[PDB]
Parts: sequence; structure tokens; C-alpha cells
Amino acid sequence: SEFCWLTGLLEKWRFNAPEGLERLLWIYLLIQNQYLTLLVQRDDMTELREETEKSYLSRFKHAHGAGVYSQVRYLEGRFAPKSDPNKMQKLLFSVLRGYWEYLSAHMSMEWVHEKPLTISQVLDNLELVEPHGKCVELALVPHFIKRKPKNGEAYPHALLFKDLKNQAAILMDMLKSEPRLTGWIRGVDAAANEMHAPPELFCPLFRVLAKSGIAHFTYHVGEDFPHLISGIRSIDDALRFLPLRNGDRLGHCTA
Amino acid sequence: MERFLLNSTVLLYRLSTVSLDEVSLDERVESSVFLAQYEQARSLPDHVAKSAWSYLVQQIKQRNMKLGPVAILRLIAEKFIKNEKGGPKIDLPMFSEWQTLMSRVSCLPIIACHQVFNPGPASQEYSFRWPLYPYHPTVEDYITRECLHETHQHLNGSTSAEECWLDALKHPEACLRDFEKGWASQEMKQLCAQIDPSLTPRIFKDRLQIACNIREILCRVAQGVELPEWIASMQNPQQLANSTILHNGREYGFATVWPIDDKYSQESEFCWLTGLLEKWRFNAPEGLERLLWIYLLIQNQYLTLLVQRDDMTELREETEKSYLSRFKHAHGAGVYSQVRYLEGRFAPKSDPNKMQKLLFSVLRGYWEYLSAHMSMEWVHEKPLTISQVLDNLELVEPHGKCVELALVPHFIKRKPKNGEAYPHALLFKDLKNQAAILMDMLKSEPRLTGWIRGVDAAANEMHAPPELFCPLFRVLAKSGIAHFTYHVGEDFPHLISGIRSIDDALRFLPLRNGDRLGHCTAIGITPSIWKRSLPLSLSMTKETRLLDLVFIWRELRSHPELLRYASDAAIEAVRLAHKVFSLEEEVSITTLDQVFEMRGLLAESEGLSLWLEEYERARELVKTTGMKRPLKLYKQWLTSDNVRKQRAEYVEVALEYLPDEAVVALQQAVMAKMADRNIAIECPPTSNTRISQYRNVSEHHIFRWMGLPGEAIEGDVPMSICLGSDDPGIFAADLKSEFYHLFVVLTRKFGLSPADALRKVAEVNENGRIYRFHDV
Repeated sequence: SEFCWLTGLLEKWRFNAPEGLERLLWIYLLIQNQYLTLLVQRDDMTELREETEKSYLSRFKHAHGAGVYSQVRYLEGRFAPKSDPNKMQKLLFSVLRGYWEYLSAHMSMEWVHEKPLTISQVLDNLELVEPHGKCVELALVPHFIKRKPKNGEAYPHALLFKDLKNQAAILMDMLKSEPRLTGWIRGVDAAANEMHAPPELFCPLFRVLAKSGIAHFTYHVGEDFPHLISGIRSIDDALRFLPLRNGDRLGHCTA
Repeated sequence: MERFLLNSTVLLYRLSTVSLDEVSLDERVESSVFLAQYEQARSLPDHVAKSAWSYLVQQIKQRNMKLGPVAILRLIAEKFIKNEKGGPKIDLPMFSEWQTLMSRVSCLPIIACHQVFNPGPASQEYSFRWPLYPYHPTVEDYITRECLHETHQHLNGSTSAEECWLDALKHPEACLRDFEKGWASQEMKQLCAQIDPSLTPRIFKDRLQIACNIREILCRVAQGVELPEWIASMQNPQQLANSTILHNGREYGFATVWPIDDKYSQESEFCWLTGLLEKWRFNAPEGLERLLWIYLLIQNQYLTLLVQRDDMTELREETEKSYLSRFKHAHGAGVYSQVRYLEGRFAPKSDPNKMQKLLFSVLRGYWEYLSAHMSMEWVHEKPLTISQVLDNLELVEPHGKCVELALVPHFIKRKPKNGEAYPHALLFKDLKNQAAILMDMLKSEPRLTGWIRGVDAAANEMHAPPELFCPLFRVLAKSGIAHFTYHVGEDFPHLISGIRSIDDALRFLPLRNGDRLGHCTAIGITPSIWKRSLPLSLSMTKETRLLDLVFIWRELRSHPELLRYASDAAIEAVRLAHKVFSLEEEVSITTLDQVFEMRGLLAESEGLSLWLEEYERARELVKTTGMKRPLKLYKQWLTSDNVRKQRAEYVEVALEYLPDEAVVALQQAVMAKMADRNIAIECPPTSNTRISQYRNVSEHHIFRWMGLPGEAIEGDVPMSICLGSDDPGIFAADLKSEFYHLFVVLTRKFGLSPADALRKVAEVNENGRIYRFHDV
């Protein structure tokens, strides 16, 4: 609708345009551009429920691109963990159902449940898909969000650690409640900022998560270091303390 | 010291003959470890072994454990096995030592101990069927992208030694009869005496019975049921050698009920040990702990005996099941097979009915593997015959997600019997007979040519020269075999002899473009390494010496730096030929060369159906030219008793008869011929240490073939090298294990990048696809 409207308006203004309406189009473009700049700079409930699984389905179609064959094969999806177990179950159900919708749209094959409506039936449908490389292969890596260190509270990062421990708790009890989710929940990330939480904060979190079958860990090194030596030390600390096994990754090693 | 505790004839003897009432055997076990260490590894210093034992005892004491199989298995499991994304894996630095340990100790108790004490994450379901591997993302990514290719897979026997041990427990009588049949030969007597001087078939029966009885008793312990109280009469381990215990005048059996219907399966073996170790997590009874120790020692000694021996009713016990398990093992875990092109080698049978059953079982097992993994329409659900199996198999298309099977029977050379006209007469008749059944079957089922893709000859090099199989291979070529590989037995009396053997195979055998040669160590090992631990002078037959002399002259008669060696070889070869042939005329080195050029001709043709056409073809080609004096000399070479007596006579040849530069020049000359003819080499697994001159894996000649700096010699001609896992020399092995072993050595000892190391190993691996025998 956005493209068709503008193409029609520009077609009717091919040779001349009224001055007032021409300025109206100018104002609309300026407002849209300023909002887009505000959004991108800010990036680095009801609104989420407005799209829900539709946004994820559009994401997988966008990753697939035009043509019968997907231009992207291996896609690792990052989502913000939620402290509410019910919200978490809805979140992963929407993402997985959208992935099944993308696969069903591109691949025509027998499905156990035409309308799964739950995680277990979604995994029942998804386990029939074989790795063939013509579609998008999805891996889910939730990214823990570090926060500001509150004053006092024994050790400097106490409330933040409790919040991260809680978020890990819902992730763990779900994984034991559905063992097949270990084939889709493939990693754990921590991408908020480096000053707010040091890499050594997530070491107990990552080691305990490793015993839950996560099997992969990536850590974002926030590149707002006060000094270049500080950032280099931050990357070294991540290698030294975090349980990064063979094949793991580190995020944004600009230092 | 752990390998000595889990594998020692002295320790097993001192544990199986001493009553279970004794509880303090630390001193005597320590003495057993030192004796086993000195016997197995004498080069290790005494003080180093004592310090290692002291650390091991202290390590057990600090862990609040007791000296026994449980503590040793725990220490090994932590030392080698850790949990990763793919489950239990082996540390990349520790994989080389793990392979060395696998040559002496079975891994199944170790992985069971690891599962008990270091379980996988989230208690996820885990099954142990394949041997453990290390993990590297580059290697796994390459394997998933480009599947591994096997060029030498012996379909006979089992996948590994461990289920062979369970097969021995399953059929003690069948293995006993096979053991006694081999034991009649003197070679088996020497081999058994080397492993254990006090080893007899009676003792073999006793140890097998004791191990089975220990398994039953510990099965009751592991299952949780109370012991049936006859253990009071059980005081001496030797009471388990008769399968019945006399308690209060009653004959009590040992067998019990097992949860799994297959009590001798791998899963039953793993489950039993995991349960037993779980119930012994904190403490174990001393008598039963020693019983587990005795079982492990008996199993390990049997596995060592089997692997050293490797390099009817028992065959019918498994039949198609063994082949089906082989293809599943090659496929590995996951929906996609880790091996794409697999060339299966089987021993030909002189009985046509036995041959038809053999290939029917192999092909039916392959169809079972394909049907299990691929769901599609089948012409016959139960083929029960070769023709219907091929009807089902022809519907399968080459897609790369499953194992592609090629069948290459390997003819077995035998000892040359005395007399009988030409030296190898009865052996040639036996090989001709075996080829006859193969040929008449191929004409009886033309579709079999798409599965019977090659012919091999792998017994030994001394017993039969390469020129023996030349008429066999040429006639087999006209039958549609289309591929030929020849195993060069690397037990050459001299390095020059082995180089000559490879040259003779290239010269005489009809190896066309894309063919392969098996185990070309002679042109791979450098003279410096080969001379290790060798006498200053070597012994070989006059026939072998004369052939080497002519070969040296042919290759080196132009080398300006080596005209000493070629002229000396030619002169003393002529002088040797005078002794061997007892002739009185003058023979030049050129005449000797001509006589040895016609070695490939058939003996009957030299004296003068597809077989007859080859007969006059060789006969006429010896008469087109106007020379019969070399032909007459070859007749005397073949059918003169005095010449044969001279040929079998041994001469004394110095170790450094030729300098290392001259020997390297001979190796590079054969290298050029090998590359020009485009003949690949099936490299043995590097974990197989029968060379005895390689004191570490990094000294293997495959790295010289790979062109590694320091390993490759100047002037070496690059060759095509394939990966063949025929006799790995270790209990649990796979083509994946060899791939990882080469990658580990390249990355660590040679300091190569993971991408660079992967590139070199990939080139060797893909040579098995370029030079594959499978129909295109």
C-alpha cells in the first residue's frame, strides 16, 4: 500500500504538482525520515502483540528473499528473554510457529498438526523437516540484557545477577519440560553493554547453563571502553573467565 | 601406569590364581605393573615408572578411593573424556595419547565410567555405539559437507574388537575351535607366546569361562538383585573356569536373567557396566572389585591377541547382521551418512555355493541399510536371492546422503610349496579357481559388475611376487572387473627390495589409469628411519638380491653422482647370476634385464575360454622378436631345480649397501613412475604401529607424502594418497578417527593452521573419491 500510493501520486505529478500538496508530501517525508533516524539511534506489550507471529514470519520470508531458493541458509535468531514463564512460552511458540509457517509455505509435505497452537505440536511438525539447504535453518539464541549496577546490595551486581538468574531459571525449566527444544535453543548471549556488567558476571550463569544442554555461548564485548587498553583487557577477560569452548564466538571485538 | 593396570598378563595371572579372601595386594599389583611396564616398554626408565606409580597411588589416596579397576577407570575418564556440544568427546591435545591407549585398553568401560561420574548436560539421552571422537568445528563442517571416503574396508569380521570379544563370550566354542585351528600353525604359537608364554587352548577356555561367569555375577550385582548365596564357596577365581560351582554338593549354574534379550550386545555391555559403576560410586566389595578387574584384564588380553592375529559356524552366526552393522557403523549417527564411498573387501571362497551365499548376505545387508534409511518402493520386500536384491538395488540413485558400496574381493597369497614345476603352482591353481567362480558368477548375473568393482591381493609380499597375479589380473580385466588394486607387503628384507617390489608391481601388473596400490611404505619411509634398530647386515634370498641388483642398475645407470652404485650393482649382479644360473657363457647386465622383463609372462606360456587366449598371447609375444636365449634363460629360471635351489639360498647384504641419497633416488624414481601412471596409494591408518621404526605418529611417512616441510625430501614427486582403514591396530577405530588423528597431528606437532591442516587431510580424503572403484 505504501509503494502503490507513492507510485500513483508521483505518476499523477509527473509534469506538475500543486504547491500546497507538494509541500504536504515534503512534510510527510521529513517526518518519516526523522522518525526513522530516532528509531535507529534508539536501537543502538501491546505493540509486540500487535504483530506477534506475523513479524517472525515476515523475518523468515525476508531472510529467504526472492526466488524459490533461500539466499540465507543458517540464521541465528536473537530474542530478549522474559522473566514471565507464560510470556516466554508464548514468545517461543510464536517464533517457532512462524518458522513452521515459513517452511510450510515454501515446502509442501505431510504435517502432523495443521494447526499446532502449542510448542509440543510445533516441534512435532518441525522434526519432520530434513536439512537440505534450500530453506532457512533457524537457531534460537536468547540474549541476556545487562543493567546498571545498583548501589550497595552486598556485591556490586546483585539485583542484576538475580534477574539474570531468574531469566535463566525459566529457560532451564522449559528445556527440561520439552527436551526437543534443545535442538532449537542452541545458544545464550549477553548483549547490553560492557561497563554495566563485566564478563566475569556471566561465568556462573554460563557454566550452569552449559549443564542444561545449551551447548553454545556467545558474549557481546561492548565497545564503549574508556581506553583502548580497557577494551583489550575486556576481551582478554572474556577469554580467560567465560567458559567459551571450541567453536564459540565473541560479539563485536572492535577493541 | 593405567594401561599396565588394565592390560597385563602378569597382573591377570596374579589376580586369577589368588583367592579372594586376601584384601591387601598393593605390593604385588605394584610389582605386576613394573614387570608389565618393563616387558611392554623397556625403553622407559625405571625411576620414571616408579615416580609415575607413586603419583598414581597418591592420586587415588587423595581421592578417597582404593587401588582397583573403578579408580583407574575414573582417572582415565577425567584425563581423556569431557562433555561438549556433541556429547562426550576427547580433548584434541589428548587424542593422540587416547589412540595409543586404544591399542591396549577397550574404551567401553572408560566411557561407561565417564557417563556414571561425569554425565552429559541435562541428563540427555545418550547411546554408545561408535568410538569416541574429538571435536573441531572445521573438521565437522567438512565431514558434513564432503563425506569421508573409504578405500579399504574389510567386510569380514566385526566393526571393532570389542563386539568380537562379546561374540567370543556369545560363542565360546566357535572361537575356541578357530583359536585351536590357528594354534596348530607355528606363527600363532610364537605370537601367543610373545603375548603370554603361559597361554594354551586349555587356559584360553578357562579365561573365557571365567570372564563370562564374572559377567553373570556382576550382572546380578549391577541389576540390584541379591547374590544367590553360593558366593561363600566362591573364594578362588579359578572356580569360574568350569561354568558350574559346587556348593554343599549341588551344581549351581552361573547364568541369570538379563533385561535386554541380547545379553551379549553392546547396549547390554554398556548398561551393565554403567549400573555396576553407579552402585560402586562410593565403595565396592573387595572380592567383586577384583572380579571386575579380572574381567577387564581377560577382555583386554583377548583384544590384544585378536588385533595382533588380524595383521564357518562363527561366520554363519552373524552372516548378514555383521554386514548390516558395518554399513550402519559407516553411516554413523545422524540422518546423513558420514561416509559416502565405501569399498568393501571380502575373502573369496573356492566353493561357488558359499560364494553365492556370501555375496547375497553382503548385498542383502546393504539393501537393509538402504531400506532402513530410505523409504521408497521396493520390487521385492523379501528378495532372498541375489537377482531380486539387484532388482531392488537398481532403483537406488546416487544422491550422496547414504553409503555407496563397492565390492572388491581380495585374493589371499599362500606359501610356495616345494617343487611342483614352477615355484608357485598350487597357489596359482587356487587363485585361478577362485577367479573361476568369480567369473562364471559375473556372466551368470551381468548386473553384478556394477557392484563387484575391483580385485585385490593382500596377504604378504614374500609369499607371492607381484608378477604372479599378472595373468590373473589380465584375464579378470576381460571379465568386466574394471579396477585392480595390489597390496605391497611391507615386510621387505631390505628397503631396496621393497622399492623394487613396488616398481615390479607398476612394471608388470596391468594397473590402468585410476588404479591404486596398497601400503606403499617402502617408497614412503626414509632410509634413516628404516635403519633404526636393525643389524649392520641383512639377509635375503639370492632371487630377491639379484632382482634388486638389476633394479638399482636400471634406475641409477645415468645418475652422475651415483655411477659408483649402478656400475657396482651391474657388475656384481652379473657375478651373482653366474652363480644362480650356473651358466658358463658370458651374460651382460642387459641380458639379465631382458630375462627379468619377461617375468610377467605365464609360467606355462613361458614354457611354450579367456584363460587360453592369454596363454598364446603371452606365448606369441615371447616369440615375435628374434631372441630366445633370454627366453631360454627364463625357462631355466623357472624350471631348473638347481636354479630354484640357488634362488632359495640366502645371501648376506650390508644394511648400508646403498647410501641414503641413493635409496632416496630409487624412491623418487618410483615416485615419478607412480605419478606418471596416475596410481593412488591406500595409506594405512597412522594409529597402526606395525612399522616398529616410528616411535611417534609425527614420524609417519604420510606426512612426507603430504609434502610437509622437514618431512618431504627434495626431489620427491607428489602422489595421490587415499585413506584406507583396514587394520587400524587399535580396538575401537573408524575412518573418522583416522581423519581426526591426521588433523590433530598436523595442527599440534607440525603447527599447521586448522584450515591448512584440513586442506591437506581433505586432499587425501578426496583422493578416495577421485580414485574410487564405484561405478559412475
